[PDB]
Amino acid sequence: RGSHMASTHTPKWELVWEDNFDGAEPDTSVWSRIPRGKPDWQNTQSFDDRCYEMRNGLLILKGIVNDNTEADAAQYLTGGLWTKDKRAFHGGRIEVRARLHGAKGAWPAIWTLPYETDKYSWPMGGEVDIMERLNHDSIVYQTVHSHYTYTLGIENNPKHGNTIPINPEDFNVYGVDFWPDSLVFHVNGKRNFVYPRIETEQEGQFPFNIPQYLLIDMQLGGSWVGTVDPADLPVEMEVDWVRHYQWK
Repeated sequence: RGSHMASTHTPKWELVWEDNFDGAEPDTSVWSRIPRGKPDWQNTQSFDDRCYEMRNGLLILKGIVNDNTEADAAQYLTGGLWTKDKRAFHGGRIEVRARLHGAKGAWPAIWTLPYETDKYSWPMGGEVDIMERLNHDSIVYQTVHSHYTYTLGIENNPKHGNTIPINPEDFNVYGVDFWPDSLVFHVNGKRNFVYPRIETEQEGQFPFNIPQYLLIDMQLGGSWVGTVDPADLPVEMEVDWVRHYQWK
């Protein structure tokens, strides 16, 4: 350009955006607290300050026993942030570094949904689970959901999810790479599994190459994780950073 060339280089992973959770609070131009909703994951989501902490340059999202008598009160309250309406991810590599804590009924998640919420439905628009950790497991699930996996029921051809062990007491790096023909899931730089775009008679098998928003949120209870043991509360997940790369 201006002073030096088509800067011709071997393409590589380039850091295009990061959040190191440096401030007194989540950057309000990127993050919002997740509101209450009906699905098992969104049951507990709360604006309560007791669900959120910045500590030691770490983001802290907590699951706690609720003390609301009100007849329409969640038994448990969880903290979550999302980039909905604030930051879109256009494929590339999304990585989150986080430390988890065992608790019966806890299933903290890191995941993405279509950014364009007035343009895509669930599950036809797709869902990418970068991390789900159940209970006290020393493994995490990485998973995709779509029209194809969920509405048509085709979960195993190709395999829509896989588990991989973690260091459960340590920080681990949860990652997904978006390509035109495939998603590739990583924990600490180890490949978990590939979700391929296949030739198929049906539709909705690979809706993922669309702008994404990122959700990071504590979750308590549901049919998948099983019952909560309040004795294991309060519980936290600690987030060191989010990094977004592009191959260029």
